[PDB]
Amino acid sequence: VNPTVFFDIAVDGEPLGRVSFELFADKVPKTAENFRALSTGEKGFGYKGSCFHRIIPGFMCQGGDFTRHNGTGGKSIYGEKFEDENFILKHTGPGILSMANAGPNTNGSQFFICTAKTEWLDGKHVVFGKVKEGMNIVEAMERFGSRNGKTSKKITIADCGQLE
Repeated sequence: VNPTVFFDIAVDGEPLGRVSFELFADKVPKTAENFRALSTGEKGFGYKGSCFHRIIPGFMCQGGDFTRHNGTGGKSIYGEKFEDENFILKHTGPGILSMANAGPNTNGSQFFICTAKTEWLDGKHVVFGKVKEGMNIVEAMERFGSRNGKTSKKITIADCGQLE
């Protein structure tokens, strides 16, 4: 019943590969549905064509700012930022998919993919999914990050949508 979504990643416009995610709608339905709808584009806006603007090797890849492309933008499907749904799921290791935010109850569209265990984020960011296939593609993306997060090549979501 949990939905599956995919990203087709490109690097300076050249195809890299596909990452797919299980979204934990059984656990965090409002948060999963936001990410699912933004990935299909069915509200008229979403992730297609956006970039991963902040990548820190050994930590995480952050994206989802489809508005301002730099970490200052993005919006949810709900017409305003929305609440932290629950913190049932924890940041256990690589592949965890979690919401970026600007403090309590400020979820929009920005998310990150962990490339390590990041337990110090438990209770601050809502975990809502995990990489299902293509963790190797996230590992390839990670190599274009840097210590302060600036990417050395443009990492883009060339296409995205819902599988199955």
